[PDB]
Amino acid sequence: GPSVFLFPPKPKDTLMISRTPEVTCVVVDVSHEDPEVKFNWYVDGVEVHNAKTKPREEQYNSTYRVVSVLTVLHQDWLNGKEYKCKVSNKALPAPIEKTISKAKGQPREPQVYTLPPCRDELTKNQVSLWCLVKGFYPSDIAVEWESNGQPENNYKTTPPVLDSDGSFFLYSKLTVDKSRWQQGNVFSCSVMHEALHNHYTQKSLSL
Amino acid sequence: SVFLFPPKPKDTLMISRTPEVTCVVVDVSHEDPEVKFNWYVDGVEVHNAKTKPNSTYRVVSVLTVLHQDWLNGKEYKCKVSNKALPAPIEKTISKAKGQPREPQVCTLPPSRDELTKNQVSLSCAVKGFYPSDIAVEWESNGQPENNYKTTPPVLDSDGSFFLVSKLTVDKSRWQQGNVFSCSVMHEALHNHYTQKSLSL
Ligand SMILES: *[C@@H]1O[C@H](CO[C@@H]2O[C@@H](C)[C@@H](O)[C@@H](O)[C@@H]2O)[C@@H](O[C@@H]2O[C@H](CO)[C@@H](O[C@@H]3O[C@H](CO[C@@H]4O[C@H](CO)[C@@H](O)[C@H](O)[C@@H]4O[C@@H]4O[C@H](CO)[C@@H](O[C@@H]5O[C@H](CO)[C@H](O)[C@H](O)[C@H]5O)[C@H](O)[C@H]4NC(C)=O)[C@@H](O)[C@H](O[C@@H]4O[C@H](CO)[C@@H](O)[C@H](O)[C@@H]4O[C@@H]4O[C@H](CO)[C@@H](O)[C@H](O)[C@H]4NC(C)=O)[C@@H]3O)[C@H](O)[C@H]2NC(C)=O)[C@H](O)[C@H]1NC(C)=O
Ligand SMILES: *[C@@H]1O[C@H](CO[C@@H]2O[C@@H](C)[C@@H](O)[C@@H](O)[C@@H]2O)[C@@H](O[C@@H]2O[C@H](CO)[C@@H](O[C@@H]3O[C@H](CO)[C@@H](O)[C@H](O[C@@H]4O[C@H](CO)[C@@H](O)[C@H](O)[C@@H]4O[C@@H]4O[C@H](CO)[C@@H](O)[C@H](O)[C@H]4NC(C)=O)[C@@H]3O)[C@H](O)[C@H]2NC(C)=O)[C@H](O)[C@H]1NC(C)=O
Repeated sequence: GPSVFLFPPKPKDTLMISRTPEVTCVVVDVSHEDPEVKFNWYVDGVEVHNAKTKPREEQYNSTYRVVSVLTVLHQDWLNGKEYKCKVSNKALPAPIEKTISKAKGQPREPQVYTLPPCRDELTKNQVSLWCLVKGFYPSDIAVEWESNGQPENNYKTTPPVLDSDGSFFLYSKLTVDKSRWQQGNVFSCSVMHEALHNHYTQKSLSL
Repeated sequence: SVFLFPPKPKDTLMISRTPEVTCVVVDVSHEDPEVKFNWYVDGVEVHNAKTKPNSTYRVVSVLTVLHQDWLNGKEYKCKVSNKALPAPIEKTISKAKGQPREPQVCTLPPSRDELTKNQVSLSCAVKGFYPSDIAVEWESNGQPENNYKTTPPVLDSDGSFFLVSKLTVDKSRWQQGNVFSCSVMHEALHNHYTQKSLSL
């Protein structure tokens, strides 16, 4: 019989006024004999009528996959509203219902710290600046680097990791030329997270 | 359905620990219950696989791999055959091919703003390694440490990897000049080991 899986919005999308956060309801193992899927969508129980449902798509394994997408207000998501996806299909004994919302824990401001390059990489002509971000919850977060107003380029970030007290931490690594460090420039680690004031905080470093 | 798994890094890098794959077969019919295995290494056949002790049973099977075989990325041909299948189904496993690259290892002391908190966060940067198979741990005065978590390896723009491991200690302790130690194990190293250490 069909199964249903229900995905939340991407963290970057929840956290950013210019993006489009969506929950996505995917149904799979839909047969040829009972191919029609019907979706109903609810926000904290009230039916909504403007998800965008995609036509069915046959998969290499000869089952249909049918997907339905609902855009969520930024503030709804963040205020714990719950999104239910109800799926019907003749091959099911009864409709299947899944519900999703932000993680339910008590929210927790992350702590941001910046870290100078290792004293021993101070020779090789590229160095590494490290941003430690920790104690945050939920794990949905967004980290960037920047120098004098401008957004940086070559940095990479670890996913959040579950810490032993139930909170999360990650690190972000940023590579610049030795000479750019040594010239006393200011680098800045930005963190966007629901529990910070104005959903944003920033820490900087140099020599 | 057929899936083929790798050994757990410390197993393959240590001359005495025992490294082991797994061909886990899922979704075997109470209709067609019989399942026959055929693992080859490099397409030549051996038989010394073991076979582990809701709606179905998902039937296991365990092999040991020569340390040298797996470090030389031997191709661990798995082959499962049921009557519910069209052909015989076949997974195929190795460590990642490519030039092995040695990790660079780096300890970092707490941030100065963190000094004002109640416990400190000692950090271990580990970068430039390939393949991603690795193993990190913390010890102080030659004694296992417990309070440490470690990020997964993250892929870097030159195809190499990195991670950081954060060990969390009592505030007072760091200040009593204690030498604390990060230990890393990886194939590309001399002795598949290296310590690096830091203190006040
Ligand atoms: C026939 O094919 C079908 C389609 O498969 C394709 O075709 C075949 C031929 C083959 O080629 C496949 O490779 C092809 O993929 C098969 O459907 C698949 O079925 C399985 C189940 O049988 C599904 O498995 C689940 O998958 C998710 C992981 O979700 C996916 O990641 C996978 C793996 O990377 C990826 O392939 C999928 O596409 C999903 O990716 C995510 O999709 C979403 C939405 O599209 C993306 O989010 C959206 O992104 C947009 C951008 O595009 C926007 O940003 C938007 O905002 C956003 O919403 C998302 O980014 C994308 N992510 C990634 C990384 O790609 C697992 O979560 C899921 O959970 C598991 O559930 C198990 C029970 O089944 C359980 O055992 C596990 O614990 C686990 O987790 C639990 O599950 C609970 C409920 O059961 C949860 O409530 C609970 O939280 C959790 N609990 C615990 C304790 O952990 C499960 O693993 C698979 O997704 C299907 N694939 C697709 C593509 O639909 C079909 O099976 C097959 N049929 C037959 C008979 O063979
Ligand atoms: C009920 O049984 C469940 C499993 O058996 C099932 O039996 C039937 C009911 C039937 O429906 C059948 O289809 C099922 O097989 C138990 O639930 C859980 O099963 C989990 C799988 O969802 C299993 O997770 C494993 O995680 C371990 C890690 O410790 C891995 O060994 C392993 O690998 C992965 O496979 C998943 C597929 O879900 C994939 O998403 C992962 O990323 C990873 O490999 C990936 O494989 C796919 C190949 O298609 C690729 O797309 C990816 O690239 C690849 N990923 C990467 C990073 O390379 C397992 O999945 C759990 O062990 C198990 N749950 C628990 C809680 O133990 C269930 O336990 C049982 N119920 C009860 C009540 O006991």
